[PDB]
Amino acid sequence: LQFYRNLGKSGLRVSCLGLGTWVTFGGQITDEMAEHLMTLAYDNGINLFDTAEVYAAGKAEVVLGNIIKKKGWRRSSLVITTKIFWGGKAETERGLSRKHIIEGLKASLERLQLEYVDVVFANRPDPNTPMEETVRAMTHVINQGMAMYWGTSRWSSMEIMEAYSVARQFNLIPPICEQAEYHMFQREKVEVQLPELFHKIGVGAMTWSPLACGIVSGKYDSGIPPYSRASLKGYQWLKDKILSEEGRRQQAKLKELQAIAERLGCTLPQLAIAWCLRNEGVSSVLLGASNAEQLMENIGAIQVLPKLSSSIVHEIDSILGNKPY
Amino acid sequence: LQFYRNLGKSGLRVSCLGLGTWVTFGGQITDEMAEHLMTLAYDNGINLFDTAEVYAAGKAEVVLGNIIKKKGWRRSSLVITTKIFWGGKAETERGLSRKHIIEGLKASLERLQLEYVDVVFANRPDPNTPMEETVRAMTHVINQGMAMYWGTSRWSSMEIMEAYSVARQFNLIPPICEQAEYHMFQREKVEVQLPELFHKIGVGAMTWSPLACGIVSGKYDSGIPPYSRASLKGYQWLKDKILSEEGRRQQAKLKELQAIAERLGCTLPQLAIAWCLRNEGVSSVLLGASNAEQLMENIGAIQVLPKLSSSIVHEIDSILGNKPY
Amino acid sequence: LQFYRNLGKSGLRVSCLGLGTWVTFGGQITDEMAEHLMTLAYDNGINLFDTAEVYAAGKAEVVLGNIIKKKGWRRSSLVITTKIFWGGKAETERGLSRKHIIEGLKASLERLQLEYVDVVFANRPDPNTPMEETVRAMTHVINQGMAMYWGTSRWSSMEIMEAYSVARQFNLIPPICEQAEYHMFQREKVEVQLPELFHKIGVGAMTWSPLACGIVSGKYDSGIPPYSRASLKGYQWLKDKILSEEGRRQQAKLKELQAIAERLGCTLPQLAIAWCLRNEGVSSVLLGASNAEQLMENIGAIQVLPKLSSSIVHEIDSILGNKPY
Amino acid sequence: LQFYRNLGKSGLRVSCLGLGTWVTFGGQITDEMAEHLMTLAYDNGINLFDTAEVYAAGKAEVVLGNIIKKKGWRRSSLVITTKIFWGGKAETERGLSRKHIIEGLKASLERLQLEYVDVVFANRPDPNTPMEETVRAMTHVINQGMAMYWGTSRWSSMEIMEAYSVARQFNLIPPICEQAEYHMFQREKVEVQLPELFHKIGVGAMTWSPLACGIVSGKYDSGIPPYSRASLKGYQWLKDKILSEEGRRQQAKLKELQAIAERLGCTLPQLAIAWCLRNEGVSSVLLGASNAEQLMENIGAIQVLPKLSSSIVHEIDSILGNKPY
Ligand SMILES: NC(=O)C1=CN([C@@H]2O[C@H](COP(=O)(O)OP(=O)(O)OC[C@H]3O[C@@H](n4cnc5c(N)ncnc54)[C@H](OP(=O)(O)O)[C@@H]3O)[C@@H](O)[C@H]2O)C=CC1
Ligand SMILES: NC(=O)C1=CN([C@@H]2O[C@H](COP(=O)(O)OP(=O)(O)OC[C@H]3O[C@@H](n4cnc5c(N)ncnc54)[C@H](OP(=O)(O)O)[C@@H]3O)[C@@H](O)[C@H]2O)C=CC1
Ligand SMILES: NC(=O)C1=CN([C@@H]2O[C@H](COP(=O)(O)OP(=O)(O)OC[C@H]3O[C@@H](n4cnc5c(N)ncnc54)[C@H](OP(=O)(O)O)[C@@H]3O)[C@@H](O)[C@H]2O)C=CC1
Ligand SMILES: NC(=O)C1=CN([C@@H]2O[C@H](COP(=O)(O)OP(=O)(O)OC[C@H]3O[C@@H](n4cnc5c(N)ncnc54)[C@H](OP(=O)(O)O)[C@@H]3O)[C@@H](O)[C@H]2O)C=CC1
Repeated sequence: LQFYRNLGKSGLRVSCLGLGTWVTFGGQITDEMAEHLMTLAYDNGINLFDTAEVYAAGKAEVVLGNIIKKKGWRRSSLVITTKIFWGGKAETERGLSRKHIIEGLKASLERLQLEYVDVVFANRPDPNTPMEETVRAMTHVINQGMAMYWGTSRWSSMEIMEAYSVARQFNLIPPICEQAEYHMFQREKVEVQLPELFHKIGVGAMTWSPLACGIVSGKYDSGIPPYSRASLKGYQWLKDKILSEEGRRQQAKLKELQAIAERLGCTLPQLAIAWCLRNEGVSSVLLGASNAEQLMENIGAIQVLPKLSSSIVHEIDSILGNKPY
Repeated sequence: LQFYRNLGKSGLRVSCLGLGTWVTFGGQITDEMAEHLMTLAYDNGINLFDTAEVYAAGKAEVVLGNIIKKKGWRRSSLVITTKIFWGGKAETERGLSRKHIIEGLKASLERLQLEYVDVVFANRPDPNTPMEETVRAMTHVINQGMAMYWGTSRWSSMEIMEAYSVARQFNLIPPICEQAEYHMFQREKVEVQLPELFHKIGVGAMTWSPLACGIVSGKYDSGIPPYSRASLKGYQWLKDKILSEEGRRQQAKLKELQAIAERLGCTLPQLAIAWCLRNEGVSSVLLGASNAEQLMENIGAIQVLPKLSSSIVHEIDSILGNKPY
Repeated sequence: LQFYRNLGKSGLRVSCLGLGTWVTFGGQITDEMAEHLMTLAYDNGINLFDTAEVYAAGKAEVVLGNIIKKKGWRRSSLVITTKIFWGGKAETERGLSRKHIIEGLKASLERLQLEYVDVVFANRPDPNTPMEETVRAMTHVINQGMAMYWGTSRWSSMEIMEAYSVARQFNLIPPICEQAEYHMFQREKVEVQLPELFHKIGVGAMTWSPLACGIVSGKYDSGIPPYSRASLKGYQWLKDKILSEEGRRQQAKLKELQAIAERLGCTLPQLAIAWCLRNEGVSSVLLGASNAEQLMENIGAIQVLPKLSSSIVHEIDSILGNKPY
Repeated sequence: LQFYRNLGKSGLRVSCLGLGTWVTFGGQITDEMAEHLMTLAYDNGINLFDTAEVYAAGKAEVVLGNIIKKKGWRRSSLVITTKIFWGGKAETERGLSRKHIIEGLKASLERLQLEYVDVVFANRPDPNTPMEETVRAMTHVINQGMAMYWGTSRWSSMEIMEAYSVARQFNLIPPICEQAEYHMFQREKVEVQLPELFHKIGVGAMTWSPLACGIVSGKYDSGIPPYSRASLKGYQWLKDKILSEEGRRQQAKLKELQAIAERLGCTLPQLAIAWCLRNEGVSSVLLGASNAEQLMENIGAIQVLPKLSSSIVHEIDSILGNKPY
């Protein structure tokens, strides 16, 4: 295991684990909790912190920014990343047009109280904006020192390749990373497609929702000590998914996986996370945590890593029976 | 109907209707009226506001800028555009030379009290300036964050193509839009030529003078409630056009069109404007208004849109008998 | 005659006559005189004012800058140009290296109290600096808004072409003008070589020393009312040239030319200057003046222009017997 | 001999001798000593001063910066250079990634109290960073005015060529110089490889450790008046090298060289340094000095230069018996 690795083939070194701020900062948890969670993460070697202009309507960014100024950590020791797409109710306040990328990132930076982010991501694809406009815009903010690199999220392999094509044709800067969902019940893209882009154009993979929003911790049957999101304001969809006919099917397999965990001497959450890092293809996994206990338990997945043999992996595949092909 | 659409093939989303500031702001109407007209427009979904360094010798821009700071609307919810060409009596204070484009836009920005405009247009072609110099200059102000995009106005298809040629040869930024005159008595360019540029190089069309400066409202025989421009200082030309042998010919056809309007249950102005939006090729129509009544009547053209059948259109063509070919 | 014309094929319009500041501003004449000379020039339509970082060790630039702020003329109505090369006694304070072009122009701008000059010239060729470095540097200051265009001076046709080559190969900005010496006794370059560059690469010609530092006014035998430079501090070389065996030869021909002048009803200085403007190839002639009388007499050459027939020109050639071939 | 020469084929003129700041400024010597050493160097024509973000943890840069502001020397008369690579204990605080090059140089500039350095070097190769990212980053800081040129150090010929390749393929700025070790016991690279890069891609050579950290002054057997570094904190390696079986072998040859020195009428240090400048291929030699006596003795090597005949050189080769092939 390598705690720090390159994000894709770029020169940006990130910790294999990062702390995100979705649903948490400026929302579910208190600012005191947030400051505690980031300090723990930072003091434990994590240098990657992800946020977005849409999270808690900018509040997540403000909190994140406040913790950074309050703690006084050197900017050069942090790797801050934020996503852009949804930045307001006005028509021109969403998308990947040059206008919103400039205005959006500028706004996030003000809220974050930072001159620049290390990586600015397109939170998702934009059907209404030509790839050229977007790539120039991304290239622009980087040349303006508002960001060091840029990445994509929820983009198809072809779309990412199109970005690369545009960059090479007009001599702009290619994307260095894709933020994809990755957990035992969402594997195809990261396991089959992303490696392809890594070898062809050096694009790295930063994954999110290691526990499927908490579903994989088993907290909805055999879970670890924490709070509940499925029962949070506006997450009726999450509750539905969990209570769905299939929600029960996966919740059943977790029981079998829970076994392997005990057998390995770690919690289910730790198994699931270390599982995401088995991939050499995954540069870093973004953690989600509402309390210090969950965070440290998760950060413990690092230890579960060496004890993950090929047969243990194959055994996992059989239980999940969804290995990508 | 789509209220918001892309300006050409760019990522900039504009309202199908915009409010201009020619003859009005800083001139014909009072600042109080102006603030009232823009607020109405803004509150009704219009995000496109056009001006020019030449309008009322910069006063139009100042008023526009004052309304924006006074109202406090978010910059990211507005799409401001201004034209450059005539910026002073000095020899070097006019044209499309790098010198005037930089100095001109910089001046408009100061008067507008804005860091940048969304689109900066060349108010007209410049015979004395090489296309390369102009395109570099436009590309320059965009890279300097003084503007997000640039467009042309009163340029020929070939000239616009030449701009595009220059941009692709030296890797500069192509124009995204052409501001052309468009109303029932001026159709050829927008109906026949502009679509060609849209498909070939993604150039969009933003039209102006939907009512031919007021002539199409019939206010010079069967017009709507408002004031008179043809009788304004320096518009002797407009009065002449209206009193011309042909001025009477078109004023005659309006009578026939006025019929269709009543039949449709809308005013002549509404018919004429909704007529301009029938085109999928027209990204947005710039309105001209000296009072709140005219503005709301015009903004009503949106409703007249669905009730505009092909036969109604063909019937219009027969009355006008000028359909482009 | 066209009072204003394009500098080369660029979009920058200049007056056929400009006022320079060599030997004069911050040196030979008083600041009061300078302010008077520029005001006269400006009020008479001249918008071109040339200076250099070397002139009076920067004082010329300071004076020029002071007159501009004091008079309050709009920056957009002026065309300021300065040359760079000799900017200090330190090794790295001279040349056309990126370092000196940046530092040199930045210094001139501070002394001039201006954000930018319209044209920055290389005062002369640099053997110790690669053309690429120089062209990038020039391109750089233009993109940084420190200058609008750049030109060369005392460069050979080949050198200018090499600059153009570099610009097109790396997509940098080509030079738009060459500042060459031009008067009845220095003709070859401007009459034979410069036109070639104008047609091939649009390079314009801005000429200097219309009177050969005063020698052509005949003030050293049959001259106009003024002061003496040949007898100034450090111009022993000028005195020598005038007293040279050839100095007498040319001083003899002036006598014959003086005749043609009277015959035309103008002074010798006016003849000589209007002679420089007969060329369509000369965009502008930089005047040198130590007092208001000389300036207005010179500015009068404009009138002598129409009365300059082909036979009068041919008659001049015979007297000079140095027509270029 | 030419006291000032071009650094490689660039336009940057440097003194054949420069003063470095490794081990000295902010460390071994006092700030008073430092100010004295730089003043001597400056007053003697040296305009080249090298430092690094790693030297004395930034203190070297601070001292250097303080001397510069205190003395008030014109920025345009100095050639400041610093190296980037090791800038902190955090993972992302080292390397040649865009992130560290920007943050690192920005930090050095703050400590140096300067807007820019003349040349920013990569202190060494980075295996974890793609050449493209590095060259863009270097090109970026130059375009941002944080540096005038950039160079490499401890890079292989191939690596330097790869940088050049990247620059020409994406139209970025190539490196102008390589900082290589060079003294009588380290010759291969500077004598055989560097000339190759100079002719092929104009890369110049700036050498360091003319005395092999002091070993060549003979101060460890027959040395000049000064202090001892081999016995300094953390230089156990240097002491070891000197006491090594080979340390004695070279220390033996010095005895023979010491002879030639007396015969030439100069000190061993002077011989060794002037030896480094015999090369037309070496643009400049960076001196190391802990006191004014060493500095002036070294600066004296300039005089030893003319008295260095081919036979004297050949005689040196025989004693060293390591001439490159
Ligand atoms: N680019 C994109 O499209 C997206 C990126 N992301 C990134 O990834 C992060 C999101 O991960 P998220 O998706 O929130 O979640 P995870 O899948 O990592 O689940 C974290 C949630 O699971 C619960 N949990 C965590 N650890 C434990 C534990 N040890 N025991 C029990 N329960 C535990 C908590 O639930 P509770 O709160 O109920 O206590 C917590 O909020 C974000 O911060 C963001 O940066 C996320 C979504 C989209
Ligand atoms: N780029 C270019 O070359 C140009 C661009 N434009 C753009 O378009 C806009 C100009 O439109 P304009 O050309 O002024 O005008 P329109 O053709 O839209 O006519 C508006 C005028 O008609 C009258 N009017 C408007 N609505 C009504 C109504 N409902 N009933 C009766 N009369 C009515 C008013 O006359 P009155 O004032 O007499 O009451 C008003 O000033 C500008 O704001 C500008 O941004 C305009 C010209 C050139
Ligand atoms: N780029 C380059 O390499 C160079 C550019 N230049 C440019 O051109 C200008 C230089 O012109 P300069 O070269 O000074 O001179 P000119 O050839 O135009 O001669 C001007 C001088 O002649 C005398 N004079 C002018 N008008 C009259 C008159 N009507 N009657 C009698 N005597 C008269 C004066 O002499 P006195 O002062 O003795 O009274 C005056 O200083 C500078 O300002 C500079 O901008 C100049 C040199 C090099
Ligand atoms: N880019 C890179 O990788 C590197 C670049 N460099 C550059 O070159 C410089 C380093 O040179 P350095 O490598 O320090 O040394 P040198 O080989 O020039 O040796 C200088 C040392 O030798 C002694 N000395 C110097 N002159 C005399 C003399 N006349 N008589 C007796 N002893 C003398 C002193 O030892 P004492 O202190 O013991 O008195 C002094 O510190 C740095 O300043 C740096 O800028 C250096 C290393 C790496």
